[PDB]
Amino acid sequence: MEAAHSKSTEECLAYFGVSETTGLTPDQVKRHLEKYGHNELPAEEGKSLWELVIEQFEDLLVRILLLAACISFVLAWFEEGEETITAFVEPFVILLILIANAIVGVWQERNAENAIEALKEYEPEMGKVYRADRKSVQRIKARDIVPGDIVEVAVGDKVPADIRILSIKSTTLRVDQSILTGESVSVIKHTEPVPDPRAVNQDKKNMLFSGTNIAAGKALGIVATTGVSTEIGKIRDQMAATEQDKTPLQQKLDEFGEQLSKVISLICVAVWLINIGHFNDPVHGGSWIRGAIYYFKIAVALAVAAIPEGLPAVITTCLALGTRRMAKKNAIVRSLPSVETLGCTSVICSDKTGTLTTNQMSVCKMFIIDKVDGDFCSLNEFSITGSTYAPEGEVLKNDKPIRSGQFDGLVELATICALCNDSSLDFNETKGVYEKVGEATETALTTLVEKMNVFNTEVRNLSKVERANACNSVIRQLMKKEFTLEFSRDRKSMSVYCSPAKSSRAAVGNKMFVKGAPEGVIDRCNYVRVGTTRVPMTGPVKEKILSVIKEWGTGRDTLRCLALATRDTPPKREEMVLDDSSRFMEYETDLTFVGVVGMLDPPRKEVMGSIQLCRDAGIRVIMITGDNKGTAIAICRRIGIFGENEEVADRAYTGREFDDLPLAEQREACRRACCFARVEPSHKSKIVEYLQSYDEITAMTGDGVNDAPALKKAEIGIAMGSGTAVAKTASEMVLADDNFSTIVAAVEEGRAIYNNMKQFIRYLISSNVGEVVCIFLTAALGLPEALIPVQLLWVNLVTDGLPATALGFNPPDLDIMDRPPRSPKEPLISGWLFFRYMAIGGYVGAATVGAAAWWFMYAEDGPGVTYHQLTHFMQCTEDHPHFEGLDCEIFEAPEPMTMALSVLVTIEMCNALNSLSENQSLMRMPPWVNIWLLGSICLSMSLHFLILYVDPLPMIFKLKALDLTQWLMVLKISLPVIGLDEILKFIARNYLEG
Ligand SMILES: C/C=C(/C)C(=O)O[C@H]1C(C)=C2[C@H]([C@@H]1OC(=O)CCCCCCC)[C@@](C)(OC(C)=O)C[C@H](OC(=O)CCC)[C@@]1(O)[C@H]2OC(=O)[C@@]1(C)O
Ligand code: BEF
Ligand SMILES: [Mg+2]
Repeated sequence: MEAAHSKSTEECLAYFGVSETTGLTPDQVKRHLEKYGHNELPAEEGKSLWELVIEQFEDLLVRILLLAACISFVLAWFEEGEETITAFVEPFVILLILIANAIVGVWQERNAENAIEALKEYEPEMGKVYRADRKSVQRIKARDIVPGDIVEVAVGDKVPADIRILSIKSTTLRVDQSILTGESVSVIKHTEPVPDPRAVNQDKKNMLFSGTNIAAGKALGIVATTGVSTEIGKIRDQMAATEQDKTPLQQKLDEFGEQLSKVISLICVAVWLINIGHFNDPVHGGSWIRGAIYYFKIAVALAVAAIPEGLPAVITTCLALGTRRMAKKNAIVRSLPSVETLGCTSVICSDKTGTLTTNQMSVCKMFIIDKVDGDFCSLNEFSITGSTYAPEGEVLKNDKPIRSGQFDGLVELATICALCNDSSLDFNETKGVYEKVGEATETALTTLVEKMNVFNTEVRNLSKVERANACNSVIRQLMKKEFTLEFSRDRKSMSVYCSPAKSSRAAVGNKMFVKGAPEGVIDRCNYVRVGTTRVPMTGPVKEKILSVIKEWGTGRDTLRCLALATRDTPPKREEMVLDDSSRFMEYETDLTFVGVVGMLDPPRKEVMGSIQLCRDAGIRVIMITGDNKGTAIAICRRIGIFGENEEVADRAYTGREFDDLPLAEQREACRRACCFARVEPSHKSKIVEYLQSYDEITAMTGDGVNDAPALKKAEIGIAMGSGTAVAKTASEMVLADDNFSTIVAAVEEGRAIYNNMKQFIRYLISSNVGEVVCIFLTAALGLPEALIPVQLLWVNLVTDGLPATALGFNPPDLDIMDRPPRSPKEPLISGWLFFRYMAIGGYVGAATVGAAAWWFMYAEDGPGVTYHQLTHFMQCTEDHPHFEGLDCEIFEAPEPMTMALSVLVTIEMCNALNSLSENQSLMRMPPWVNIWLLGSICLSMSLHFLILYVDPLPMIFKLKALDLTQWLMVLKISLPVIGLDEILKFIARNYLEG
C-alpha cells in the first residue's frame, strides 16, 4: 500500500482488511506472501568465471595478436627441415602471453564483493509481528514479513519493513533515519496522515522505514511495503540501473587500439601493392602449392611490432603497487583503474552526515554560574574536545585542561546528565568501536560524563568495555532512580525523580533532575545554583543565561542547547499522577537552574584542512545532504566550504528550491553552488550527472543508502569504512579509517601515478613505432628480416618492460598538488611530441635495418654483398650466376639480426632516459634522479648478454654474440638518438610551449 502515509490508520487497516488487535490470520499471510513475495531483495549475481575469460579475449588487439598466432602456427608447420628444430616456438610464446595476461585479468576481476549479498548486513534478520496465530508477539525472519502485517518496534530495534505507524505506546517515538535520509537528529514521529502525496521521506512523519532504527520509545504499526517496494528497495534498483563508462585512460587505450588496427591492415595492404609486380616477372616457383609463405611472414611481424605486448603487465604492476601504497593509508582500493582516475578528479561531491561528520552527537560546550552579585552575573564556560561517542577527550577552560571535579557546579551538571538519561554507551568488541544505546542526544551526555570524570574514578587500567560506563556507574550509585517523566513535545523537557541511595547523604531528600529546551526550562526555574548554594532567579541573571544560550544557538557555534536543572524540594510521589504526560510540566516547576550543554553532529577533524588542500589543487568540494539546510550550511561554515559570514543566497539550495529551477539553471547551479540540502537519493545522482555533463571527473563520498546511486554514477565512489554495506559495494574506494584527508592523499597519488604512466605508455608505444618502421622498410626494400617476432616479443616484454616499470617510479613534481586537474580528454600524444616520436620512430627503423645491412655489406667479417643483390637476395638460389659468389643461406645469418636487435635495445635504453622528462634536457634533469631506471637498464642490458651467451637462448632467438668492433658500431648508431631528442626538446622549450 504505497501512499499509506497520506491515508489514515483506519484506511490502512481497511485496505488490508486486518485486525489491529490480532494481526493477519495464517491464511492471509499465505495469500499476501503469494501476492507480494517475500520481504527481501533479488540476488545480484552477474558475470561468472568463464564469462570473464570470454571478455578477456575480446580486446581488438588481442584477437589480432591471436589471429597472428594462428597464422604463425601454419607457418611453423610449413617449416621445412631447415629450421624445424624450434619452429613452433613462435606460435607458442604468442599464445603463452595471451594466456598469461588473460588468467591475470580473471584472477583480478574475480576479486569482488556483491551488493545485495552484502546488503544483508543492513537488512534486519528478525522482525516482531502479531498474527491471529497467537496472542503474544512473534519473532520471525524479517523476510517472512508481508504487507498488512501488524508489527511492533521498540528502542534499539531495526525497522524490518516500510511501516505505517498505528499507535505509539511510549510518550513519544524517536527514529534515527540518518542511514537513509541523512538526518542528523532522530525524528519525532506521529500517527496522523501526511496529506501531501508528494511528501518526501523527511516529511513522512507517520512512517517507519526499513533499515532505520528506533532511538527511543515503542510503537505498533502495519506494514505498507516490502522487498523492492520499500524506500531502501527503490534505491537499490536505482543503484542497479545506473551505468558506468570506462576510465578516460581505458578509453584512450581502446581508441589507440582501434586506430592501430587500421594502421596494421593498411600497411598490410600497402606492402601488397608493392608485390603486385610479381605478376610481371616470368618465373613459376610455386603457384598455389608452396610459393606464398612470405606475405604472412611479415604480417605477423607487423602486428607483433606494433602492439606493446608488455603494456598490460607494466600497467597492472604499477596500479597494483599504487593500491598497496593506498592500503597503507587505510584506503582500500576496490578497482585498480580508479587508482589513477582519482588523479583526474575535478569535483568531490560529499555527503554530510556520517561522511563529512561523525554522525555522533557530541557536547563541545557547557556552562554553570560562577558568581551572582546584583545586576552582575558571570558564567563558568568550558569547552570539550572529542567528536565521537568514545570516552576520550578533555574539558578546558580558557583553552586549558581543568579537573571538572573541582567545580561543584560541574559535579551536579554531570549528575543530571548521568541520571536524567534513558540511554547509554557501549563498546562493540566486534566492530572495535563505541556505539550509542538509545538516543544520540542522550548518549552525548553519557560520554560527556565519562570525559568529565568528576569523582576522578580510576580508568587508566580498564578495558574498552568497562571504560564506557565507569564514571556514569559511579554516579548511578549515589541516587536511586524512582521513576522518569519521559520527554513530551509540548513541554520539551524530561525529568527523573530520585531518592537518596548510599547512606553517605541521607539528609539530602528526594530530588528531580530536569533537562530540555532552554527557554521553557529556564522559565520554570525560580532559583539558580552557584557552586553548592542557591540564589533567586532575577532578570539580570536570566538575561545573561539566555544571551549565551542565544550565541551558542547561532553564529559560529549553532549548537543544540539543553538547559539542566533540579527541583530541590520535589512533591511527594503520592501527590503526583504519573500516567499522563500533560501533568509533567507542572511537576517540573519551581526549579533551580544548574547549567547548559551545547552539542552537535561534529565535522571530522581533518575535513577543514582537506578542503583547503583541494582548493589549491583546483578541486571543488560540494556538500549534498538529505538533512535540513540550516545544519547543512552551519557545517559548511565550520569546514570552510562557506565563509563564516558569507551570504549563500544562490550557493545553497534545498531539494525543492533546486527543482523549482529550470533544467538549464539546475545545471548551472551545480557549477556555482556548493551546498544542496534536503535532497533525495536521485538528487545526488542528478547533481553528479550535471557535473559530468561539463566533462568533469567527479567523485562522490558517502556512508548511507541514500548515497549509493550517486556513489555508483561518480567516476570514483568513496565510501566511509563505518558506513553502510550498500555504499561500499557502490564504491571504488573505502576509507577504512574514516579519514577524509586520505582522499586528498589518494588524489595526489593518482596524479603522480598518471604522470609516470604517461611516460612509460609513451615510451613503450614509441618503440613500437620504430619497430614497425623497421619491418616496413625491409619488406619495402626487399631486404631480409632484420628483426623477427620472437626478438620483438622479448624486447617489448622484458628489455623495455623493465625500464617502463622503473619510469613508473619517476619522482613526482614538487607542485603536483598546486595545479588544476588535467583534462580527461587530454591525448597522451599529439602536436610536437607526435613529431618527435615520428622522427625517433623513423630513426629506429633506419638504424635497425641499416645495422643489419651494414654487416651484410661493410662488416669486415661479413659478406661483401652489393645493395640490390641483397634487396634481391630472394633470387639467390634460382639466379646464382647474376649475383653469384657465396652460400645462399648467409642471408639468414644471425649476425645481421643480432646487429639490428642490439641497436634496438641500446636505442631503447637511451630513449628510456629521454622518457624521464617530457621536455627537460638530461643535463637539467639527470639520469640519476630515478635510481630504479638506472638499475633497470643494467638489468635489461645484462639480460641481453644472457640471451646472447647461454647456448639455449641464442639458438632459439636466432642470435650470436657480436664483436667489440660490432658493438662499438652499435653504440655509434644508437647513442646519437639522445642527441636527436635532446634537440627536439630544446625546440619545444625555447620556440614552443614546453
Ligand atoms: C604503435 C605503432 C605505430 C607505428 C602506429 O601505427 O601508431 C599510430 C597510432 C595508432 C597512433 C599514433 C601512430 O600514428 C602514426 O605514426 C601515423 C599513421 C601511420 C599510417 C601508415 C599507413 C601506411 C601515435 C602512437 O604516434 C606517435 C608518432 O606518437 C600517437 C598517438 O598514440 C597515443 O597517444 C597512445 C595512446 C595510449 C595516437 O595518434 C595513435 O592513434 C590514436 O588514436 C592516438 C591519439 O592514441
Ligand atoms: F547523510 Be547524508 F548527509 F545525506
Ligand atoms: Mg550520510
